Amino acid sequence: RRIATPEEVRLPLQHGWRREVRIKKGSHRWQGETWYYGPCGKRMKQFPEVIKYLSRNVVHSVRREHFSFSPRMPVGDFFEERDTPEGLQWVQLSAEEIPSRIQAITG
Amino acid sequence: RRIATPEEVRLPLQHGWRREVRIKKGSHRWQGETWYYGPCGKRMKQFPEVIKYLSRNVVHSVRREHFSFSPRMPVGDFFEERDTPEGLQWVQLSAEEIPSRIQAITG
DNA sequence: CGGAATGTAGGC
DNA sequence: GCCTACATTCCG
Repeated sequence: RRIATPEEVRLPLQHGWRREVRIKKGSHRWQGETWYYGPCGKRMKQFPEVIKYLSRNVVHSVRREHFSFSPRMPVGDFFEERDTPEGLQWVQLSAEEIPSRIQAITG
Repeated sequence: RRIATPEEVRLPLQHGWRREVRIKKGSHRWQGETWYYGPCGKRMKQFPEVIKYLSRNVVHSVRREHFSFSPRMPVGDFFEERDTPEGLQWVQLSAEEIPSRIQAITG
């Protein structure tokens, strides 16, 4: 439909949801995946899982239009898998780091 | 072998971990449980899972004494299970509601 | 205790 | 439908 705005994507975060973007190297390139945690703690990685979640709980403030799985949407916490001699290692990115990482997964 | 400070239990939150306290109606009474998320997104509910995770991952600033499974330690995000005629909703507590939930599960 | 066996859920 | 990855159970 219409692309969701930062503000709409921040809405479920005021009603007990968490949003994360997680970046790592695959086949050719670096890619991002978006995770959501529902207020009960359930991890969801696919849009239709959120649709199934929303229809199983009471329809209030939070609707499908507030959800984006786009790793380019700078809302929530960002993390990246860095390969090192000590092993694969996840680090949370600073606000200042996020823009370079979104540029690197656009396309 | 000695009590961990709030400052120390907040430290892994500055290194890509998350702590949550979740308060549900149990068998008899209201009880809380503590979850940690490792920087990789792994959910851990028991202290021996954390020690096992620390032993198989790069040993940076975060060490075993920075961790508490106490639902009466006000560090991280708090959620409670609120049952109504509309159904079981989980809701995130404000900073202002937290001290009264902790009192209610002290005891 | 640290790993293997088995169960489960969601991904493809 | 099976497969992969995670959660839980089981073992000496």
